[PDB]
Amino acid sequence: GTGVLTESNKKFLPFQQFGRDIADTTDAVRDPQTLEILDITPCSFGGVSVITPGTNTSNQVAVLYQGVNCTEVPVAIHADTWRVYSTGSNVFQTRAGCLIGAEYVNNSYECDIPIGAGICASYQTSQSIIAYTMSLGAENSVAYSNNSIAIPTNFTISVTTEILPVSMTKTSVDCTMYICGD
Amino acid sequence: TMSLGAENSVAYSNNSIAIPTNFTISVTTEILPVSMTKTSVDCTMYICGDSTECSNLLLQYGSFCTQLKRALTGIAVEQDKNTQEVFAQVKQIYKTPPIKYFGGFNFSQILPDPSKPSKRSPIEDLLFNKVTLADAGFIKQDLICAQKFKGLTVLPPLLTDEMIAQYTSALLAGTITSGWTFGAGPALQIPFPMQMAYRFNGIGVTQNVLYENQKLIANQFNSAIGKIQDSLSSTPSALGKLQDVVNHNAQALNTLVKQLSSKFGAISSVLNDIFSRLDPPEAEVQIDRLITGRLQSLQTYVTQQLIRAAEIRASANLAATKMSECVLGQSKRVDFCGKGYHLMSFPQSAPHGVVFLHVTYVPAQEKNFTTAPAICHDGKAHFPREGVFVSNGTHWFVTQRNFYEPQIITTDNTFVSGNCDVVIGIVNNTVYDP
Amino acid sequence: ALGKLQDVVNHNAQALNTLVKQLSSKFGAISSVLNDIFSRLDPPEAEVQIDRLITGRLQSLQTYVTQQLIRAAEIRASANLAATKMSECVLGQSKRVDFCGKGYHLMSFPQSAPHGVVFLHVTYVPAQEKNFTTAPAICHDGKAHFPREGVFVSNGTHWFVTQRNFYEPQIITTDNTFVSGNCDVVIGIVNNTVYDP
Ligand SMILES: *[C@@H]1O[C@H](CO)[C@@H](O)[C@H](O)[C@H]1NC(C)=O
Ligand SMILES: *[C@@H]1O[C@H](CO)[C@@H](O)[C@H](O)[C@H]1NC(C)=O
Ligand SMILES: *[C@@H]1O[C@H](CO)[C@@H](O)[C@H](O)[C@H]1NC(C)=O
Ligand SMILES: *[C@@H]1O[C@H](CO)[C@@H](O)[C@H](O)[C@H]1NC(C)=O
Ligand SMILES: *[C@@H]1O[C@H](CO)[C@@H](O)[C@H](O)[C@H]1NC(C)=O
Ligand SMILES: *[C@@H]1O[C@H](CO)[C@@H](O)[C@H](O)[C@H]1NC(C)=O
Ligand SMILES: *[C@@H]1O[C@H](CO)[C@@H](O)[C@H](O)[C@H]1NC(C)=O
Ligand SMILES: *[C@@H]1O[C@H](CO)[C@@H](O)[C@H](O)[C@H]1NC(C)=O
Ligand SMILES: *[C@@H]1O[C@H](CO)[C@@H](O)[C@H](O)[C@H]1NC(C)=O
Ligand SMILES: *[C@@H]1O[C@H](CO)[C@@H](O)[C@H](O)[C@H]1NC(C)=O
Ligand SMILES: *[C@@H]1O[C@H](CO)[C@@H](O)[C@H](O)[C@H]1NC(C)=O
Ligand SMILES: *[C@@H]1O[C@H](CO)[C@@H](O)[C@H](O)[C@H]1NC(C)=O
Ligand SMILES: *[C@@H]1O[C@H](CO)[C@@H](O)[C@H](O)[C@H]1NC(C)=O
Repeated sequence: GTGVLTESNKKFLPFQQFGRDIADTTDAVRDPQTLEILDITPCSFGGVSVITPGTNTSNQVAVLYQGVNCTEVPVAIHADTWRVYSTGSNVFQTRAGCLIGAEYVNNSYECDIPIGAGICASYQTSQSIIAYTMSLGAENSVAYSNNSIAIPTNFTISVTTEILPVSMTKTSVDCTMYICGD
Repeated sequence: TMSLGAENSVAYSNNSIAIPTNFTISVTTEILPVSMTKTSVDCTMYICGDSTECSNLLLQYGSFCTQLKRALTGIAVEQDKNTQEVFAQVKQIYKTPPIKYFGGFNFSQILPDPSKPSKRSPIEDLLFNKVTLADAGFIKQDLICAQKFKGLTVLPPLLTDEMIAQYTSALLAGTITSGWTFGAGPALQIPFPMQMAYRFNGIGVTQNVLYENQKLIANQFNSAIGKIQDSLSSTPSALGKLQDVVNHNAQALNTLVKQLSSKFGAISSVLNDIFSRLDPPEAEVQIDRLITGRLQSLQTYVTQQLIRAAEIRASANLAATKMSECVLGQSKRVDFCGKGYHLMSFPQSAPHGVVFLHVTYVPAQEKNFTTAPAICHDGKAHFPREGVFVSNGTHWFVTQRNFYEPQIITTDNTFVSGNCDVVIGIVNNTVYDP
Repeated sequence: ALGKLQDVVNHNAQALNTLVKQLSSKFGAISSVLNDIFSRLDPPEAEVQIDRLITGRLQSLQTYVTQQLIRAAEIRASANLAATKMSECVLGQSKRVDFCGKGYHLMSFPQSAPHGVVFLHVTYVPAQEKNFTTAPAICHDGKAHFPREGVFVSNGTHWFVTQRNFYEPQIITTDNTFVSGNCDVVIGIVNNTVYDP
C-alpha cells in the first residue's frame, strides 16, 4: 500500500492480522516482528480552494483548506515553494477550514465571495482581501402598540423587470460519424 | 379490501340551506424540504488512490472529471440559492416588541427563547431534536471517516442555523406587529385584534364576529398551538419527509464508497496487487477496465444526484411560494395554505427544510333553514345585497353566508330589480322601510 | 442584469464543446484515430482496440444526452412558469403577493428576449406613513358602530374613518358605519358622535 505508518490505539484478537474499514480497505496491519497493532491511514489531504478578486482588479489571493485544524497544513508542507500560505501570517480558522492570506475583520458587510458557515470574504482597503461575517440586513424595530395604526398618505408607482428563460437550443447529433469518423 | 372513507349522504332539497352557527380555529402543519447536503468528490484519489501511474493513465480519459466537479458545484450553489430564496425575503430584521400582549393571543411557543443558548423557539428546538442529521462538514480531527478518506466530502451550508432562525424570527415579528404590509413595502404597525378582524373580513365574515368572540378565538388559538407541539412531539413519523433526504444522501454515499470494492472482472480490486503480481502489458488493460467501471459508478452517482437536486429545487420553489402567498399575505386559493379558510401562517425553521403553521377557520355547528332566492314586496323582486334569505318560520330574515346572524330585511341590505313573476321560487314577504 | 439567459447559452455551448474535445481521448487504445488503428493491426487485434473507442464514444454520447434531458426538464419548468405569469399577470391583475413583483400589482408588459421573455411589473408602493390613534368601534347611543370599509382614526381630537391604504379622512356618518350590538362587549370601544345625514 501507501500511507503514513502510524501508532495505533485499537486492539485486535490474539490471531487477527488485518483491519478493514467499510469499503474493505486495509485499516490496520499486525506488525511482523512484534505482536503490535499498526494502523494504515492515508496521509492527510483535502481540497485546496482559492479566493480571488478579478485579475482585472488584483492578483493577490487567499487560499481556503477544507477540513483541517490549520495546525496540520504547516505539518504537511511542500518541503515534506509557495510557503507564505502554509505558514501563519494571517491565519483564520473557521468551520470550513482556515483561509490564509485574508484578514479577519470584526465588522460585518453584505456578502461578496461565499466561504461557508456564515463567513464570506471581500477585497477592500493599503489594499488587502478581508474576511468577515455576513450581515442579514439593516436592523429594524417597528413600534407596536395596541391603539396605534400607521396609514400611508402618498404612493410611488414602481416598475421592475423579471428575466425568465423559455426555450433552449435544438441540437441534433449524427451517431455514426461522431462515434465512427468516416 | 381498502375502505375509502365514511360513506355519507347530504340531504339535498331545493328550498333548504345549512348555515353554520359557530366556528373553530384550526392550526394545521405542513413540512417541506428546502435543501440537501452539498457533497463534493475528487476522481484522482477515489479511483487511483496512491498510484501515480494510475493517475497518469487516468489523464487519458481526462475531460470526464471536469463534468463531475462542474455538476457537483452547480448542485451546491443551487442549494445555497434555494435557501436564499426561501428565507431571505425580508428587507430589514424586525424585532418583537419588549412587552408581549397581542390582545390575548399567546405566541410564546413560536417566538424565540432568550433562555436557550441558541435563540430558537420551543417548536424549532423540538424539530431539531426530532430529526437526526449526520455530520454537516464538521472539522475532522464513524462512517464519515470512511467516506472522507476516499475524496468524498460534504461542504457546510453557507447559512448557519442560527441566522436562519434570525430570518424566521424577523418574519414572525413582521407578520405579528405589522401584518401583511411589510411584504408589500414598508412595515405599518397595527393592533393584532384589528389585523385578525381584517383577516376575518377577507374570508367573508364580518369583523363584528371577532370583536365579540375575541376571547373564544384567543383560547382556541392557544389550545391549538399547544396541541400542535404535543402532536408533532409524540408522533415520531410526523416529519419523515425531511429524514428521507438525509437517508437518501447518506445511503447513496455509502453505496458509492463501498462500490470501490468490486473488481469489475479484474484480477484484484487493489491496484498495487495488479502491478506487483501481474505483467504490465495487460496490467494496463486490467486497470483501464477498473477505471472505466469506477468512472461509470461516479457518473451514475451524479446522475441520481442531479435528478434529486431537480426534485429538491421544485420543492424549494413550492416552499418559497408558500412563504410568499401564505405567510406574507392571505390567500384565497383553497387548500393551498391548509384545510379550511386561511387566516395566517407562521414559518419555523428545521434542518434542511421549513415547516409552516397554517391557521385556518372551520365552521362547526350547522342548522337547517328554509331559503328563497328573492322576495316580492310590492310587485318587485328583492334580492339580498350580501347574504341569504333564510327563515326559521314565517320570520324570513337575511344573514351573512358564513355565520348565522339573522337581521330584519330592510331596504338597506336589499336591492330591487324586476317584477315578482320572472324568478322561479320568489316568496311573498314584507320589506321594512327605515 | 440578464445573465440568466447567458447562463443557458454558455451551458449549452460548454456541454456541446466537451463532446468535440472528447474525441481526443484514447480511452485505453493505442491512439484515438481510427485509420491508424486499422492500418497498423491484424483484423483480430484491431477489433479489440476499436471496441475500446466505440464503447468509449458511445458512453460519452449517453452522458451528454442524459444531461440534455435534465436541462430540458429544467427549461420546461421555467417555460411553464412564464406561461402562468403571462396569463394571470399580462392578461389579468393578480392578487397573489410577490408573484408579479413586490408591491400591489397593477399591470405587466412582456418583452421578447433571445431564448426567453422579460416582464415589466407595474406595482404600487405606499410611501409616507403617519402614526394615528385607532379604535375598533364607536359607541354612540349604547350601540357599537363598526366601519363599513376602512379604519377608525383620530388626529388627536376628532375621529375619522379612512381607507386602509391611503389617508383619506371622512366624517363618521351612518352611511359608512354599520351597527352591531351594544357597547359593553367589545374591548377598546370609544365614545363619539356618529352623524345622521
Ligand atoms: C524478531 O527478533 C526480535 C529480536 O529479539 C524478537 O523480539 C521478535 O520476536 C522477532 N520476531 C518474531 C516474529 O519472532
Ligand atoms: C483542533 O480543533 C479544535 C476544535 O475542533 C480546537 O479546539 C483545537 O484547539 C484544535 N487543535 C488541537 C491541537 O486540538
Ligand atoms: C394596551 O396594553 C397595555 C398593557 O398591555 C394596557 O395597559 C392597555 O390598557 C392596552 N390598551 C388598550 C387595551 O386599549
Ligand atoms: C407625493 O409624493 C410625490 C413624490 O413622488 C410628491 O411630488 C407629491 O407632492 C406628494 N404629495 C403629497 C400630498 O405629499
Ligand atoms: C361555540 O363553540 C364554543 C366551543 O368552541 C362554545 O364554547 C360556545 O358556547 C359555542 N357557541 C354557540 C352559540 O354554540
Ligand atoms: C403563554 O403560553 C405559555 C405556554 O407555552 C405559558 O407558559 C404562558 O404563561 C402564557 N402566557 C400568559 C400571559 O399566560
Ligand atoms: C337537516 O335535516 C336533515 C334530515 O333530517 C339532516 O340529515 C341534516 O343533518 C339537517 N341539517 C344539518 C344540520 O345538516
Ligand atoms: C324565529 O326567530 C324569530 C327571531 O328570533 C322569532 O321571532 C320567531 O319566534 C322564531 N320562530 C317562531 C317560533 O315563530
Ligand atoms: C323542488 O323540486 C320538486 C321536485 O320536482 C318540485 O316539485 C318543486 O316545485 C321544487 N321547488 C321549487 C321551489 O321549485
Ligand atoms: C303574493 O301576493 C300576490 C298578491 O298579494 C298574489 O297574487 C300571489 O299569488 C302571492 N304569491 C304567493 C307565493 O303567496
Ligand atoms: C410612530 O411612533 C414611533 C414611536 O413613537 C416612532 O418611532 C415612529 O417614527 C412614528 N412614526 C412616524 C411616521 O412618525
Ligand atoms: C384634527 O382635525 C380637525 C378637522 O376637523 C381640526 O379641526 C383639528 O385642528 C385637527 N387637530 C390636530 C391636532 O391636527
Ligand atoms: C362612554 O360613555 C359612557 C356614557 O354612559 C360612559 O359610561 C363610558 O365610561 C364611556 N367610555 C369611556 C371609555 O370613556
